[PDB]
Amino acid sequence: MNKRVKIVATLGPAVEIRGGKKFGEDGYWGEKLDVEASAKNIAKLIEAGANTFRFNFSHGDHQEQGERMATVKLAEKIAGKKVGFLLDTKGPEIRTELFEGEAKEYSYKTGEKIRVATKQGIKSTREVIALNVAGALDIYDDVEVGRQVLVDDGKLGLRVVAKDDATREFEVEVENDGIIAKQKGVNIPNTKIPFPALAERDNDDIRFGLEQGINFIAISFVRTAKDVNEVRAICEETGNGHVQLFAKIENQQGIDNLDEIIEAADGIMIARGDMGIEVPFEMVPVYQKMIIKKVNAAGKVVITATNMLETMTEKPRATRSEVSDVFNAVIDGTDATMLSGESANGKYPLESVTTMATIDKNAQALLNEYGRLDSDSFERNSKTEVMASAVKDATSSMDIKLVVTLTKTGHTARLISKYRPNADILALTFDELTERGLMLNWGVIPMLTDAPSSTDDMFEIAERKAVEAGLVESGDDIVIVAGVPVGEAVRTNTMRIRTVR
Amino acid sequence: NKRVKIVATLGPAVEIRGGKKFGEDGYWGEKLDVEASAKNIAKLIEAGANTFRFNFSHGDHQEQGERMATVKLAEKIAGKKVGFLLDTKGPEIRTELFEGEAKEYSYKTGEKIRVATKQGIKSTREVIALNVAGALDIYDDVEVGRQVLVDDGKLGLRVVAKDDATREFEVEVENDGIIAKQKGVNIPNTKIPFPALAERDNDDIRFGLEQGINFIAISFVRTAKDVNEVRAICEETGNGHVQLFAKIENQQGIDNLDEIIEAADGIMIARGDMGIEVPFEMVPVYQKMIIKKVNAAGKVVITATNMLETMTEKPRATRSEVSDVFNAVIDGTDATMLSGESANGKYPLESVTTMATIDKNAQALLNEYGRLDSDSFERNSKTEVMASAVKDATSSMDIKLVVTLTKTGHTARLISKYRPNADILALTFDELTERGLMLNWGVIPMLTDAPSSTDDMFEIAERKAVEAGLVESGDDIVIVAGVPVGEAVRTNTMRIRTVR
Amino acid sequence: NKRVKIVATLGPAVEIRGGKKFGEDGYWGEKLDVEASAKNIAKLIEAGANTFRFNFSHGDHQEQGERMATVKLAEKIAGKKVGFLLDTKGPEIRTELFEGEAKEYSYKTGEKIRVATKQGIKSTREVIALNVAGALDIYDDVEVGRQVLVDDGKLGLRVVAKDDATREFEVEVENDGIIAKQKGVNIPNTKIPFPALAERDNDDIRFGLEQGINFIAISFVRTAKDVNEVRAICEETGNGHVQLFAKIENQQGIDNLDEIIEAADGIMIARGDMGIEVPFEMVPVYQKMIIKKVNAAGKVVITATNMLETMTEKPRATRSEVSDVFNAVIDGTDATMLSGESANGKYPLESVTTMATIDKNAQALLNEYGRLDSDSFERNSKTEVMASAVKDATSSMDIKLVVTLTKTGHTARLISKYRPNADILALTFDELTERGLMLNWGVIPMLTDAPSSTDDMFEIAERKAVEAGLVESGDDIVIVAGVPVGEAVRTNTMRIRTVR
Amino acid sequence: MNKRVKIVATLGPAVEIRGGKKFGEDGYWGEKLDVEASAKNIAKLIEAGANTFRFNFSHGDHQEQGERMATVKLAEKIAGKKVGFLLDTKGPEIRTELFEGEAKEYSYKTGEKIRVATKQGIKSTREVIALNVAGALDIYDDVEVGRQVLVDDGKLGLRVVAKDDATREFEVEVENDGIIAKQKGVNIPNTKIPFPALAERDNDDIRFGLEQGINFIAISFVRTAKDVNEVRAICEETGNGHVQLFAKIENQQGIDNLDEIIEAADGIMIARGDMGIEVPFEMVPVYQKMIIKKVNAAGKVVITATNMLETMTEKPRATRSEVSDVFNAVIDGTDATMLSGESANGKYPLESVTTMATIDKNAQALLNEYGRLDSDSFERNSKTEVMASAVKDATSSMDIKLVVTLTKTGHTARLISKYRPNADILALTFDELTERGLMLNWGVIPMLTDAPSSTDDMFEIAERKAVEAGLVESGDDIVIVAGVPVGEAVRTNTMRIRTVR
Repeated sequence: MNKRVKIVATLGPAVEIRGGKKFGEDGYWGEKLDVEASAKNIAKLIEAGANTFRFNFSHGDHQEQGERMATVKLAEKIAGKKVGFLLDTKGPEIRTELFEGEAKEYSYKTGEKIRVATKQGIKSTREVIALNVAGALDIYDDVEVGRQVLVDDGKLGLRVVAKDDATREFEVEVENDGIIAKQKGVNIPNTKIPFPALAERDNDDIRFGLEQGINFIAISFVRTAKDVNEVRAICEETGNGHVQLFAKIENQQGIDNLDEIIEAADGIMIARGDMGIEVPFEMVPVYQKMIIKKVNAAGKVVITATNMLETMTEKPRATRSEVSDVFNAVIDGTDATMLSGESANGKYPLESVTTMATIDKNAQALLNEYGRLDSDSFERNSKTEVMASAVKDATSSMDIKLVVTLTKTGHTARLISKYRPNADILALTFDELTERGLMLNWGVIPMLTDAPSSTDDMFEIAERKAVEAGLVESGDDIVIVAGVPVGEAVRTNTMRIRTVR
Repeated sequence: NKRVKIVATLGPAVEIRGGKKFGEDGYWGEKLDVEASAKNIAKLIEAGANTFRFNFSHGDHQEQGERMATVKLAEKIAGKKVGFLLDTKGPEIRTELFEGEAKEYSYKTGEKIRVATKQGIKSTREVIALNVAGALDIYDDVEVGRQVLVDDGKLGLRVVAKDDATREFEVEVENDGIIAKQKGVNIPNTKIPFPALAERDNDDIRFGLEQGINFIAISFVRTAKDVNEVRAICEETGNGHVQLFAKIENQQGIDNLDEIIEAADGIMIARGDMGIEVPFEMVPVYQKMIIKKVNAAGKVVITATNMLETMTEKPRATRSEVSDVFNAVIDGTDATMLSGESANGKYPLESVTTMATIDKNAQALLNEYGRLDSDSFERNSKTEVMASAVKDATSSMDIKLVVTLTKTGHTARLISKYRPNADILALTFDELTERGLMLNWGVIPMLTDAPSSTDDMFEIAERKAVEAGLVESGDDIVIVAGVPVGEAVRTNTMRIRTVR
Repeated sequence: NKRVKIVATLGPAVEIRGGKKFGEDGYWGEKLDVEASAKNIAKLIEAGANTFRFNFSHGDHQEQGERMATVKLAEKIAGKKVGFLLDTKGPEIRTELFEGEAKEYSYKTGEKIRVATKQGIKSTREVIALNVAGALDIYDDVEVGRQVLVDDGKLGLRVVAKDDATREFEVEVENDGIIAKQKGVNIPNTKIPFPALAERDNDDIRFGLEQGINFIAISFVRTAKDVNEVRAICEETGNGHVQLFAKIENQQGIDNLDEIIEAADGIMIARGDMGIEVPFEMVPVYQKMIIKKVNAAGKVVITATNMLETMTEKPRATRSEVSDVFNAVIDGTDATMLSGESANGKYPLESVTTMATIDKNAQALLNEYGRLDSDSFERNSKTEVMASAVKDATSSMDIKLVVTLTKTGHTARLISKYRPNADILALTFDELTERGLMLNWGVIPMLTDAPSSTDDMFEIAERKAVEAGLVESGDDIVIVAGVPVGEAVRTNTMRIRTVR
Repeated sequence: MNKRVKIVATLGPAVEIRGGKKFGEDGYWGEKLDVEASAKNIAKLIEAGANTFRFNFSHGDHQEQGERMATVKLAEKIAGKKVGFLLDTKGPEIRTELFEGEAKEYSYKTGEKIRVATKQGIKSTREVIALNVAGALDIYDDVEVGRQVLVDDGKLGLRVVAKDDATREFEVEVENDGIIAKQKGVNIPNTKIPFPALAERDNDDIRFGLEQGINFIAISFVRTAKDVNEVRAICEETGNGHVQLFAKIENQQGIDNLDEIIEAADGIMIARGDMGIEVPFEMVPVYQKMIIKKVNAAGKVVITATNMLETMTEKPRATRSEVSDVFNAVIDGTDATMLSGESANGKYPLESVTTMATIDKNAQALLNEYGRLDSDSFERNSKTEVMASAVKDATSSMDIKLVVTLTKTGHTARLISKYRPNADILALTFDELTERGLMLNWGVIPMLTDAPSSTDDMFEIAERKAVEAGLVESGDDIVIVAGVPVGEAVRTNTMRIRTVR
């Protein structure tokens, strides 16, 4: 059984050795990164089922990210397996300012009335809370009375009862008991704070990633198609047109514009943590299911992310709720599941990938019976779409061990993936950009091949590579799909059902 | 293109003797004109006849041999090949001659008369004698309460008692009617043990095989044995290519239909005799059931007899006849047949043209009203998966044509069975396979050189389709085959090709 | 129980005059023997005739009136009620008498002759004159290239030129044939401005309404206005219960089918005239399409003319005719019709019996082969939900009978439209609603006293069904109604009951 | 919007007042339970959506248990809504024995070799752990080499490496660093230890509960139909045949015998806690989905229980994973969701019930598009199936506000509930036992009424009670379904679609 659901693992210090020291050891940050020893740790994550590594530019500097990318390239060589490289942008942020007198935090009681300062370069007082806004942006004009200001992952709520134009301050009433600590995340739901579509930090981070060599960009806090289009303009301008963009839907404006965002993007990353703060908690499961169904309808890639196996950061076993949550992401029809802190900063990065691989493989067995996505609903206009449907019907009607597609661009692999056939998909391609770019599509095993000289040669190569890969053995039935004639840019128009010899 | 195939029975109706047309006096006086007759037969081929039926029920071997030769010339004039089908005489019961050379007698309802079972004797007014094929004694096979029907079921005699001394049936005339000499007799629901293959029929088949035929229609099939005995002769004479259609005409054949379909290559629904042998209201029931069951087995079904009966004497068919041909197509028939309308009628060409027009009109309603259902077939096999995919492709896109390169014709029969909304061009490498596909629904058989590889095979499919005028630049076709094309393998490859 | 209804046309074939039968000498001189004629008509009722058609194309009001009176006696003898349907004459064109009192002339293909439009002149071999209804001048309504068809479409005349000086058409004979005096004329694809309702049809309808009828079949309906003018007379005279069947006989009626179906209560598919007025191969196409659309509208369709035509002179139908009646049932027709077979033939009782047998046998195949599909209807209202539920019960379980108590017949018509796999007993409170349901598919109309509560309604439904002999102890029935049944409300209640 | 998914809340000190002392107050346990004060707290749980309370008879003497039941009866009057009374049996257990010398516990290192004794009535030593087995069974022949012995809710693993026939001891190896304390739960996965059906005290506990008036029994650790049949025999012999039995599926043998258990029982409680210990963690979601489908197919009640909102035991909000877990149990097709520690011993018992109610109501809105149960799948060849299917089709085809049934036994209500119509089900019954017995059926609102005199009266009562309950108003469409005549135990045979006046 091959794992059809792809795993995105976030890389961090958890797998990194410095001067023989492991993360958390005293003096760890005082040593140079040990590249070959760290690469051996990352190869184990590849072997356990990580299909793509996420480089989170929210933390660290470019030199750390570049070294990490170099460590993965060595790990691919050690493991003898390739992975996708995904860049995650920092995006806009609002943080709690510093407190006067060096005070770490203040505890507040419901009904207590305090103020929120929009002026930048000011410290916070227990009475008045100061906001560090990205770009030192003035948000006073963009928050309406009745809005909510939430502090530290939505734990504390301040209702905006009044605005004082005299000091550009928010007059709020505490809604629930809690603590306001310094440098804490702030979210103001259902606001349209005018952070620019593409900030200079995000521009630097994307151009750096593009130069290092990446296959995917996950764009943080996408609110409209423009946030996707500004990034696409950079990929096309720099001659990186192959790079695929995943919009991170984390707030109500993003949900409101989901159809236009899906059209612009190559996929969606569902960020459940931030989405849970920005929208009513009971709607997250609704938005997750709806987003997965719509992205699959568009033949695009969806990643379910954040809070998947979070307890495995500190514990070797996940909770029943966490196992259920990952399992149900697969049944919902996700292409990929993601690990953040569990793989980047946790005590059990290898166990976290292994656990997610085990849940994903188990869930894939129920996809035939309990799977939510339904291929019959699709509109098959293009001949290529018609062929993908026939492949799906073959895998439904007969015991098909593998679907083999010869694809110069990967387009046919993506169309077959979209139908969720009851078989693994071997995508034979001729360049590394296409190979790595298919690493997050459901069920796709990308592999490099030699070019066929004829249609008969192509059928022979398809069976030979499947056997050499260990995917099938004599008596197994496979479906082979290709554009004929084979040399040219002929779209996939041929299907053959073959018994492996 | 007409997807439903037409079988036309040949007879004197199209033959020119000297310079005289059928029905002119002294016609039988004149010698047969081969070239003039072939020109007329060619007109039937252009009109849409796909196979000619040689009825060994009438005429002799010399007569059958001369007509088969005339069709071969007609193929050349027309420039289109047709199938050759032999229809056997098979088992019959006829009324005997009357003593004193009387022609016939009339009877009234309620009269008590007798039917003799003794063979080689003459009838009398009071005692009708039967000429049973093989001079069988049928006295122990007919029970009291059975019915004896004379002259195409017109006059009924109810068996009320049996007389062991004379071995006679005591009968009651059920209706006013006439019993004439040499008229057909039917005893429905009886198992008269006619041999599986009689010597006369064995003889006729061996003669037709010698002349060269593609199909045999076996009259009055009652069990698989009847089909299997003819299969043995075809195999022994090196004629394994011949396809056998069992003619279902009576209750015993209907009761053993599953075993007969398994033994045969197809079924000819003989509505004339079936309407006598079973209740008249059951004929539409058996026609629909047989067409469905034959299509389920992937074999050929012919709907035959009285399709455009009135066109034997009149230039236009009845509303009922048009409805009957049309509904045969809707039921899912591979082929419709003409007997007297083409064999000895006043309008043989008009009958083929009328049948072709109704058949072509009916094929346009198959998508919405068609009674066959391709989704009903088992889909856990490579073959069923490919055919289903091909049918799905023709439904989802506007595919004009399905093309196959087939050594044996299996891919063509497989696609035909699924009844795609497209013509099927079957490119084959021998004349035996080519004429053998002439009665398969939607199949246009064509001869070509075997291809050297899968790419060559794809190129030949597109080239022949364009050459035949079946498709043009920018048209989409589906090419289906068992690769490799030289080997004999299950259909396993499909390609949707945009004709450039 | 026969689900498909039979319309039998009454005529002299069942009527005995002073002990004489139709055709014998001085038959028309004798007064009609009412009791002897009523006994003959009662046998047609017992054989399965559900409605009698009185064709006002032939005879006078006195002959029609005495015939309608005779049926009332036949209902008493049979112990069974029947519907009364009036068929209008409508617009006609007939060839005129010839000079020298010649009866007819024979013509050959390619001959050139003329057709006069002037009214009140005799024909010559060279110049055919017409009797157009109302003495309408049709010269401006017929374009060159149109066809003039004579005698049930047997002889075709192509209009090749128009002479403005004599207002004559120059025509070319298209086929060998005869023009006889007083023969029907059809000019396909023309819009001759016959009134929407001619005075003669107004007189015939008002006469029938006075006598007491349940249905009117309106001849040659071209637009909804033809239906609405008849509806106005029915409402004006207090005969708003009377249901109108539009006869679709020509291209204009087919072109306006959707508006005609909305105006009428049903459609009579007049295959005879339709086969002349449209291409012969399209008649089956229009027949299936019309049956589907009328069923979709929840209205009644009658398939008419030439169903068992040969039974006019012969005691058995052809295989094609049996197939034709059988497939009308499979297409989804509510009713089949007999014209000359029952009105003027030698075998009126046999024709009704043969049609009943075919119809009964065909209904057993509706589940597997029926073209109508109740799943196609939209299901967003209570009435559609209840009918779909009744149908599902008859599909899922072995339901013998659906029983409704209905003031207006709405629940019966709704269930009939869904074609359940069960007979429908419709218990109603008045003879007009009862007779008005006699052409709906599967409905057995019966009179009953209105119930005093829902519990009383349920016991009456079971008690009448058991006493009618429709179901027996342990059979399951479905009871459907608009509770409370005394009011005219939407079908809203269903019960599955095991009969005691 | 009426909550269709039912909530079972476990009773505990968290809502209980003792001598004016709230839980976690010094001298709390010394005080008597306060009936009136506690009833006011429990009433709030009822208003928030609790449909049944779960009682455990092991904590406190019967006098006190009687008091606790009296409080809930008082709370019903206060909230103005009736609730079901569920008793949870202790069931058979293995517990670690006392240690010699009063040692409370010992700690062990991975790879240590110790022993597990099978002899009964003896003390543990550090190197020889003794067991207290229900029924005083000898388990030596029931546990093969290679089996695992788990101590304290699966926290410490002991692998059986060998067996000693002279002492009848298991030689085991410590799998992970941990503690073995006295009186701790022991699990031996994939074994068929033939435990008695009930704990020694369960027979007395059940008999007391039946005297007090309970509607449901949840039978712990059911492995065969035999375990359900023993409890049924107690119910029938005391004249309490109305009591519904829920089998708790906690182990592999229970899953293997699921068909026979569902047949013997009135429902299944999926005990995810014990199941998580006894079967591989990744299979729990598989078994949860299969159990929900099979119980629904049998027209019986399923309860999904354990760790639904566990973090709300100590924190005011649930994790994203917990919200997802509760939501997906509804989509899977569960009749009810259950709270244990969250309502029994937690800091936020009321908030736990409100949060579960919010998630369940939100999830029921997605059942039409994403629900995994498939009513079309059911056999449709009987009158009862035909009628239920017609009601479901009516609610699918039309805007049906309510399905109303008048039922003597509750059969029509359980039949409609099984089909999961897109409407609430108002079940009018004639006795309190039938009314309380329907409290856990999906979407059923049980209500008391007088028997009708005729079919027309039954139709009038159905509409009038619905209007009175405030469930519908004039112009709303309702479906009325019943077995006429409703005075008898007849099969559902009548349906009417009625516009409310």
